[PDB]
Amino acid sequence: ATFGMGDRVRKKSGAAWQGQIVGWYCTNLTPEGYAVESEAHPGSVQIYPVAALERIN
Amino acid sequence: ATFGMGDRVRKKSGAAWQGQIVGWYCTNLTPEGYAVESEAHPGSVQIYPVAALERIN
Amino acid sequence: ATFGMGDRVRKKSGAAWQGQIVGWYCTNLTPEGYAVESEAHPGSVQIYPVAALERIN
Amino acid sequence: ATFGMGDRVRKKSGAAWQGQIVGWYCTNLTPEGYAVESEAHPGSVQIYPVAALERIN
Repeated sequence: ATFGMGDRVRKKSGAAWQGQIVGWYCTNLTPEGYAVESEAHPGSVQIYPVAALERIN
Repeated sequence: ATFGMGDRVRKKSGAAWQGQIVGWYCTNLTPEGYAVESEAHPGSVQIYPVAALERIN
Repeated sequence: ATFGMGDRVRKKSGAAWQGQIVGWYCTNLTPEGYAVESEAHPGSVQIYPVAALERIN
Repeated sequence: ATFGMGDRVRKKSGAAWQGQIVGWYCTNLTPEGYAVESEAHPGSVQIYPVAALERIN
């Protein structure tokens, strides 16, 4: 896995999103995906493919 | 309609979300729903029933 | 507008989705977007840019 | 965990959703959540709290 639980990540491009890794998913379309809880909006989680995300400090 | 385009709203409870009304939807489950663009995460939009949202200054 | 309320649409590519137009949204990232209620999963709605969708019979 | 990868589940109420468990997430709001890939709409995944889902054959 590219990321681990608790890593701070953001969307690289397009629609913005930033916060902590809180889970994972795997489909044929998205064989490595992550759930990210917004640091701005507690409790709201969105899922993205790994290629859409980057780790930040 | 309870809200109009550009109103600043937030989720009342549970998962947080805050930003501008940017659209509308209507289903039998949700006969009055709104699309809200996050003010923290430009470009990210989430849809909610009217009962889940409140207008703020 | 490309689509109207009640049009049957689908995602063109990638993640699948199919059902009726039930609303609209507009942001700078997505100046023409639509809400689509799944015909398979009543009550579940997802929003997409117009370029991601096609009308079907 | 209540569910495992590959279990067939559905939403119990409200907005419908049905398909296979494809991942997991954990937040304070949702300490046990699951990602479910629709069986009707390949590639589309939605996340829900465990209490919202039930396993089916």
